[PDB]
Amino acid sequence: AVADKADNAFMMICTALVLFMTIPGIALFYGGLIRGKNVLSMLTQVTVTFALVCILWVVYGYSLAFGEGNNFFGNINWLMLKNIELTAVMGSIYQYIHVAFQGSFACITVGLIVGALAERIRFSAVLIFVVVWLTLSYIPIAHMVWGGGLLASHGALDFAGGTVVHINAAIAGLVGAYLIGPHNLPMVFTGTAILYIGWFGFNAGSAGTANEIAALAFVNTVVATAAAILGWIFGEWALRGKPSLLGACSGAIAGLVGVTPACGYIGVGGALIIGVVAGLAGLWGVTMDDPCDVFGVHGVCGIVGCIMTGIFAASSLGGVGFAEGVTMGHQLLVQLESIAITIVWSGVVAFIGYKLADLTVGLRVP
Amino acid sequence: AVADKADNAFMMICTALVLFMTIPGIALFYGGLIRGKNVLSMLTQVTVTFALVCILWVVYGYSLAFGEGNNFFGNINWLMLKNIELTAVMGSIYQYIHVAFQGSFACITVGLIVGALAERIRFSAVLIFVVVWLTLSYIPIAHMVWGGGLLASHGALDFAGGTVVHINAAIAGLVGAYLIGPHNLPMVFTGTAILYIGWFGFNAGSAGTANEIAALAFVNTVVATAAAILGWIFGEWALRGKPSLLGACSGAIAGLVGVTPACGYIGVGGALIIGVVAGLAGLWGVTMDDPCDVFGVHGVCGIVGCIMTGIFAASSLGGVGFAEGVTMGHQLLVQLESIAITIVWSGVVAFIGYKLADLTVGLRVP
Amino acid sequence: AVADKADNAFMMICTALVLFMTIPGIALFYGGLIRGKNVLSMLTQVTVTFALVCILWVVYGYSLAFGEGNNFFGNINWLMLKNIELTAVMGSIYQYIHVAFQGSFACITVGLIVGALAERIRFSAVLIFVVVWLTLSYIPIAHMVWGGGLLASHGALDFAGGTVVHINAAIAGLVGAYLIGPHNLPMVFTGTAILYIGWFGFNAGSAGTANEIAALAFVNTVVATAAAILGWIFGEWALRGKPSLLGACSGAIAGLVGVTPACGYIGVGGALIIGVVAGLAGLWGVTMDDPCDVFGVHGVCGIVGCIMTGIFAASSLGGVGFAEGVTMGHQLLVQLESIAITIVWSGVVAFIGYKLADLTVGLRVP
Repeated sequence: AVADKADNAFMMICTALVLFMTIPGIALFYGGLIRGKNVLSMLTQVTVTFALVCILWVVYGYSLAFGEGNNFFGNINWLMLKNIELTAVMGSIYQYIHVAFQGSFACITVGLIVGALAERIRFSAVLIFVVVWLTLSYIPIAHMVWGGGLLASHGALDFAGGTVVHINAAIAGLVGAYLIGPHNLPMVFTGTAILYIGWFGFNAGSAGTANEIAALAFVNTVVATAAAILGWIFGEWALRGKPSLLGACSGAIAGLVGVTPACGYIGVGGALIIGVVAGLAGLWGVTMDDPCDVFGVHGVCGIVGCIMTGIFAASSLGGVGFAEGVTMGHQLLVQLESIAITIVWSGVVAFIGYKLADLTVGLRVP
Repeated sequence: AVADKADNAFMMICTALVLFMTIPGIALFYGGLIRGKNVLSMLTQVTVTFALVCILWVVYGYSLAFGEGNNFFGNINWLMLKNIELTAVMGSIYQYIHVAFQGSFACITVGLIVGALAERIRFSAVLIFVVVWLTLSYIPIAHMVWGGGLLASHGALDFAGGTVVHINAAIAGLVGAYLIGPHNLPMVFTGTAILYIGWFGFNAGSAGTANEIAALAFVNTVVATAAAILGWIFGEWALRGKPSLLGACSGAIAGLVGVTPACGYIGVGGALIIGVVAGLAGLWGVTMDDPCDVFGVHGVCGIVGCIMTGIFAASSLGGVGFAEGVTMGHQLLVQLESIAITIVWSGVVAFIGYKLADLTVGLRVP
Repeated sequence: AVADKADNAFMMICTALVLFMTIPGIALFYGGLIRGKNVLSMLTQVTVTFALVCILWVVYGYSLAFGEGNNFFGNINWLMLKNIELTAVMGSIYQYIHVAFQGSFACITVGLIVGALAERIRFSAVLIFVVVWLTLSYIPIAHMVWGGGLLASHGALDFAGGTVVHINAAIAGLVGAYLIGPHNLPMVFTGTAILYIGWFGFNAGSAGTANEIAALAFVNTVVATAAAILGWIFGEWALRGKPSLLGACSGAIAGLVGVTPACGYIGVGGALIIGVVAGLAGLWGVTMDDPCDVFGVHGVCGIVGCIMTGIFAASSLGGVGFAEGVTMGHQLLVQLESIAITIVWSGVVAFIGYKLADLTVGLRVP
């Protein structure tokens, strides 16, 4: 295996783009949603847990997520990237770029949880939760889906992390909101816009190469986001009598989340439909407690996107086609099972992480 | 034709960069220029018409702009990108990337109009105008210049859209301001800075490849922007006795607009001269009604850049050279004719789009 | 020598990223640190001196920095990029891209000085200082380190500009603060986040190619930044009893500065250690007059990073290995000598630039 420098270049820039999604995208997103007096402490928690994730990732996280082991975790042979030759190749890129790309996914997933709950949670408590949860939820689920583990080995389809990122974080957020118990819309908009732009590295980069699947993922991201903005805004216009900015921004996130598992597997007709459905699903979600509506958008649209990936991957619907020997009904069942496993896995581990913080330092911010 | 993955990578990142120019660049630019109480509604209109453009682009816009047809429009054989193989190659990149790149140009052009006028226009009215105007002005002009139509076939020079983007939008904006009848400078600056960075994807990406013409376009963008900042600020310092931030930011946009048609055709000596002249032209423009000075900068500097492309493309002036058999005088005439056609075409269609909104929903915001 | 289009693409995007660091990164960083009433004038000075640097760079700066001459400066054979064929290749990229990449380093270095002092300095005075200082400090030091001059020829290690950018600017800033005599933390955070993302083009781009050294520089940037955030925040938590946002952001800059000279030469274990030490060094620095703590972070962490590059480059410590015939003790001595030369060179020239402004227009803002 030799590294292709074009893919190297692509994947380094895509990594910078996914890092951009956390620092400052999600921070500004939540920054505009929470009360003014809580913004500074939230930005600090997002910055510091971000740093924590990057360090834990390189120390053991990448090895346990991406090393070969069992169905659930990898190994500890790549501690501090030991035994990874600088010139080692993973896919068509230097493995070091693969480390950085996959790490940036860990970052945004944790950022999604921490930004939503930072307002409510004690600082030392969130550090404890991130350690437990990254280690016991993010790493194994990443392994199961993208490290050749359980879900992958059953053919689960999840191009860029409807399960690993979105449902995983949504449930952890809901569990936290439950245990624990917009001031600036131009900032919300700015954070959303940065998330949007970053999400091209997230979705297109998940191809691992600057090929036609990256191209397809890129075009589907544009399409599903636009469709979800319009779906949300129409639903809002039909219901409230007027569109709002928060609605437009929420619609955009909804489409982005919806298309995340699907983007490299579906055609543009499917991205449009997933977009519309995700935007309206998101609107339904937030209408029907959910901290900064993390689940209403990431959770509901994550589930919707994962299921619809099992439909719209079909050749007959413009997608790339199911794997050899797989029917739509079989794929749908695998998508459903993948979503169920992710919900229970993340829920149990988040519960454990939050309880441990609470038993040691106390959860609620003094 | 085989896709080069280096060009694939380059052009996907350049597309993300041009998308960045609208979401959030132009939105923050206008956001800082208009009254505080109008900002939210403007951001909503920019976000939603952006979404609309992306959807119309993939549904029929790309096909009608880039399909082969006549001198004025393409065809409807690529509706929803039907009959475009995923592995289809356009130039040296996957055609799907070409769709996304060209679409992002449609977005920023509409963003330039909608951001300037959102404050004044009814929401449903702007949706109507965007449909009419994208379909009947943007698409045909894109076709004429970049889809092998009228202007291209006469050898018009317009590397990145002095006519298609800048003059097109400026006139539509002026027509709207006429029919219809800075609060936050750090936001203006931030929007300008984002437009600047995005504009590297806009200008250098227009080469379609990461070659020496992309390199040249990139260097000319840096140079013409810097020269226009200094030209504007000196003119302002000579006139008002002091430079201002809005002046510096306007100077930057002026240079960027000026160099847009020229950047891949001229040498750095020419970029410097175009820069200075565009900055001083911009300053003159805004000095001598023009909504958020859209025309004073995009219109005047667009015309100036298009004309000066017909001079500075000459080999003798450091440019790449006129096409075979073309003299400077002949090229100048083609540039002038291209500008005239674009002004009248955009003006008539914007008038039609605004009148239709006004006859159906009413133009002015209740 | 033929240009590799993958490296072309990479290096054009990296240049856009470094430009992003100034426009708007450092401007927003300082914008949030200085009093509200000084922000507009500071943003104007950053924008205009940025433009000035870009123009001086293309006119003579690139030629005098990167042309072949003596140990201290290049030549004037590339005035306005004359005698540089468009298809000329430097390393594995078109030389025009090398011009733009190196120019963007000049920009951020000047931005670091001007942003810190703009509040205090007369506008015409800063223009004078930038001309003198770019020409007589930045250019020769760039030449000595990266243009085959004195420091390079003695084997100084400085991957991305611990000396050329960070120490150079810190000293110029200290000299200015001496001669001359946070309002918005979400803005500080946003500027820091943009600096962070841009810094991937800065560090990884300094490889000049999308190879395994770019990959290594990229991963070390993530690691050293995260380690420095944690180092600073722990030191702050140990001292003040609580972490702060300004602390977290300062920690990030500290790590980024620290790893700058080292990132392409060290392993991830070394990046972690440099990170921690840089964060704690930065915290010590700002604790023990220093305009917007430019030296406390850029100066102290620059020195720390340059020294630690002479340790952590060793094969035995996970680095790439010292050059043939070089021991750790010899390398350390060269690092120390490089830092001393840079401090004295920049100090003397900044003194001269500030005195000349002061004798002609007066330094202090009326």
